[PDB]
Amino acid sequence: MTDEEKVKAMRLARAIASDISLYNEQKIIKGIEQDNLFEVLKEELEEGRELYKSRVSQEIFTKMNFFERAINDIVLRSKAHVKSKIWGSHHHH
Repeated sequence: MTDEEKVKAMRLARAIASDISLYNEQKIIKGIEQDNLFEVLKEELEEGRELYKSRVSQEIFTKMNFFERAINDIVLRSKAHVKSKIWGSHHHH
């Protein structure tokens, strides 16, 4: 594995993860509200992982965890974002 292959793979993992966030916004809001985000995102996550797999080396896919790391980041950011907007929507004048 080269540093350049690792950079491209991390960039792809992050792009897939933010695609999932951007194009499923309403589903993600409800999933965070109902504590079933991974349930509601099941098909997107699996299709995203398969896309990632087709575009990186077997070595990167099996030994690195770039896809998992990128999904975890987007889930943490989404939880903070959605809870903050919900809080704001009933704490304003």
